[PDB]
Amino acid sequence: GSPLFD
Repeated sequence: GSPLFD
């Protein structure tokens, strides 16, 4: 979900 992970 975040731009890096999940």
